[PDB]
Amino acid sequence: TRDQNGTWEMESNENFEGYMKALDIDFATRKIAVRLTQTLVIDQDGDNFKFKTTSTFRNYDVDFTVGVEFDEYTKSLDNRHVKALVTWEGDVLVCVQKGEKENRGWKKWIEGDKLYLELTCGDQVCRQVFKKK
Amino acid sequence: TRDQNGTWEMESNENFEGYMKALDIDFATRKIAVRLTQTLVIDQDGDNFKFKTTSTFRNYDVDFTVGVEFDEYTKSLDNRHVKALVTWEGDVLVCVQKGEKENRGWKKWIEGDKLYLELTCGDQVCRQVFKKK
Repeated sequence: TRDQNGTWEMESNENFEGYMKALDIDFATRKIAVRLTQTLVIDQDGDNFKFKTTSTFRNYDVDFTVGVEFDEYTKSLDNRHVKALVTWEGDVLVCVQKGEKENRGWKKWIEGDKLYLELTCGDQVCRQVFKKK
Repeated sequence: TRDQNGTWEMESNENFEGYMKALDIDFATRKIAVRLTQTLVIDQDGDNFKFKTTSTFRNYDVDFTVGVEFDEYTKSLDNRHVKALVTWEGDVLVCVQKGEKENRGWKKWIEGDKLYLELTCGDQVCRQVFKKK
């Protein structure tokens, strides 16, 4: 069958490291790329192809209870150990990540249909906005 | 509202570069991480939270017609210019990527409900298998 239409979800990827190395892809890209999974959407009409490709990485779960301090290794990030405490301030979910970094934590809250997340470390603030699906 | 349940799809991400830099994340990780979009699935029961996070990157489209040579800049990979020719060999879709790299190309075919992709460059072969969704 020459009909390759569909959404295709990568189940295995063998020797992507060697292929990328043969293409002179640099070390630090290869270390990340080998952890990705790819989804391939093929829209084919006769001999006309459109290929659409998204690469995905599942991050480490986080489970916690508000008010119960917990140990967190930030493996998706800087891979440091912190002691996280999540509390409510009104409807704002507030987390302090005690550890090497000063003023490290985050705040999470809903407004309308958007979820706001503010990450802080040192004098830096990163503001993320999410839409509900 | 303290109910943060849902699937949440990142719409914006401001100063992730500075936050990651404050965490001493290395240059080449930061260059990739700033191109990601995150999807956050929150399962919340009272004050028990489970956070599940997937990071996604949309790659460059590829549109072609079998038998019609086309120019391809491999921006998702090594960012080289190749002249790609895609032909059928039976039900196997065969692509030669003429350019600097010797023996560069790929083969794509279906078997059952799986799509097989073999990437080649030099003496290296990378074998990918996809499941239909």
